[PDB]
Amino acid sequence: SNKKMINGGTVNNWICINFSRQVQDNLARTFCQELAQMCYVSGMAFNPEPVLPPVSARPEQVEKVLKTRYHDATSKLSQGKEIDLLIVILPDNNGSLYGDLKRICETELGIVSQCCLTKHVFKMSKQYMANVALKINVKVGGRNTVL
Ligand SMILES: Nc1ncnc2c1ncn2[C@@H]1O[C@H](COP(=O)(O)O)[C@@H](O)[C@H]1O
Repeated sequence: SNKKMINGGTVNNWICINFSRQVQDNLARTFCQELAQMCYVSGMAFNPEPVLPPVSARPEQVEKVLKTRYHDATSKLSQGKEIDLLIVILPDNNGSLYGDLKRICETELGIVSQCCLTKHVFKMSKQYMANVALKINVKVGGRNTVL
């Protein structure tokens, strides 16, 4: 048996930020749509549409992009509702970007984040998507089986 979801969590509001210059807006959109679909059919409640469309940014502006997009997306929500997930597309080799991203999301924004490498965005295999869905589920409070 492969791992599966026991309890699916809920992602009603999410956004995507892209840091890869190899990824156009539409590919970020398509990738997120496939991931959202996998999360759903695996047992999550998962909004097929993001709060805002994907934005592309330079790694050098990680702090400003995250804080700005967080603000803009949150302000679009019904009062008191919050962003459940940030999906980040990252270059395969990204140096300090991953750690900067995680520090900002964990300790300043308080937002769950899921990083996805460019190599997987181009491939977009079902097995990858299923694995990432499992990771997202745990992060938002769901529960998965053990092997
Ligand atoms: N510096 C890094 N440390 C760990 N994982 C990384 C790093 N840069 C990119 N990744 C990718 O981050 C993915 C998981 O992201 P996340 O669950 O949000 O921690 C893995 O598939 C890694 O290949």
